[PDB]
Amino acid sequence: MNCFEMLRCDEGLRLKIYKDCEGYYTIGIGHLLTKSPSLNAAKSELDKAIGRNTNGVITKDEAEKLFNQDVDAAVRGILRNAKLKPVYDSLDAVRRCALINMVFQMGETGVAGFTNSLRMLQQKRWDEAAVNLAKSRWYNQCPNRAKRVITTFRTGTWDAYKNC
Repeated sequence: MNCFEMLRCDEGLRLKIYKDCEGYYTIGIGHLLTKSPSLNAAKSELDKAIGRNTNGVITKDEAEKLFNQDVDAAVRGILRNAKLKPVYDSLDAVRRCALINMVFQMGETGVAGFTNSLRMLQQKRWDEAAVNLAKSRWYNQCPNRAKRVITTFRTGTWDAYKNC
């Protein structure tokens, strides 16, 4: 399993606009369209992002395209963030995927705010990190997904995605 697979397992795939666990209009494989509460805005965003009049629906390849760009964008923000880069560099392959997962979902600035967890991960205090992450709002809003991501940081295995 790799980072992409991990992501695909958590985000799934939708060809029509829907709202994630965060309550935002999203499409394809975890593609955030807008933080705005208006469908019209998301619709606009969609077309803009696509380059054509989608009228609310996209194609599977279109999704795939957005996804590659979104993953690239997650890796890019980590690498450039002074709070994330060192964490990232210090983790093993599987745990790096969990960090990308968080970034992809919440953004560079969101993750960058989990100061203590970040430190704990970097110091290999896996159980401490886990407890800490579970205290967030993120966990209350997207518990299934968050548990999965958390188990990964705690164990460093793919156990949570084994049935995917």
